Amino acid sequence: AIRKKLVIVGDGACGKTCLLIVFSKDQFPEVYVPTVFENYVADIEVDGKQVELALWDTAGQEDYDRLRPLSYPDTDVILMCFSIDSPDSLENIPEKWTPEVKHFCPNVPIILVGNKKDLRNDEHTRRELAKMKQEPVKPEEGRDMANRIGAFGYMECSAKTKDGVREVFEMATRAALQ
Ligand SMILES: Nc1nc2c(ncn2[C@@H]2O[C@H](COP(=O)(O)OP(=O)(O)O)[C@@H](O)[C@H]2O)c(=O)[nH]1
Ligand SMILES: *[C@H]1O[C@H](CO)[C@@H](O)[C@H](O)[C@H]1NC(C)=O
Repeated sequence: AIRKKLVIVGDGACGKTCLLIVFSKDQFPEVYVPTVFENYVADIEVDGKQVELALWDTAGQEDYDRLRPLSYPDTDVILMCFSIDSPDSLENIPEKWTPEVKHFCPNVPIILVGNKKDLRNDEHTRRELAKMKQEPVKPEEGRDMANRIGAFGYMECSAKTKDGVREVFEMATRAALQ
C-alpha cells in the first residue's frame, strides 16, 4: 500500500485546516472527518493509482519554533500556504517557511498554495487591506514566488467554494510519487 506523508505549513489563519477538511470530506466512501490532522490517513486515487496520504497540520504550532519541526521527519510532500487576502502571509513564504522547510525537508517537493482565492474580488477584504496600504495577492505574484522558492508547482484554491482543492492534492500526490 503506497503511503505518502504530507505536511501543511504557513501562517496562522491562512486556511490550512479548512483546506484539509474540504479535501477529506471529498473522499468516497464518505467518512466522518475530525477537526485535527496528524498522520490522518486519507485515501486518494490519482492517475489510476491508490495512494494513502497521511496528513499533518501545523495549525496551532505556527509559533512553536522548536516543537513544530519534530513533525518534519519522513515527509514526502509539503503544502506551503499563504492566503490571497494576506500579503503578509505571502512575504513569510521566503522569510520564514521556505528556509525552514528546506532545512528539515531537503529535496522534498513543495506545492505553493494560495488559499482563499474567493477573497481576491471581495469588496470587504479590499477595504480592510487598503487601511494597511495593501491589496489582495495577484496570481502573478504567486507564480513568481513559486519559481523563486523552487516549488514543484503553484496552485490557487478556495476551501469555501471548493474550487481548485482537488487539483492541489492531485499535484501534491504526483510530486510525492515522483
Ligand atoms: N473566505 C474564505 N475563508 C476561509 C477559507 N479557508 C479558511 N477560511 C477561514 O479562514 C479562517 C482560518 O482558517 P483555518 O483553516 O483554521 O486557518 P489555519 O489557522 O491556517 O488553520 C477561518 O475563519 C476559516 O473559516 C477560504 O477558502 N475562503
Ligand atoms: C468532528 O467534526 C464535527 C464537525 O463536523 C465536530 O463537531 C467534532 O468535534 C469533530 N470530532 C473530532 C474528534 O474531531
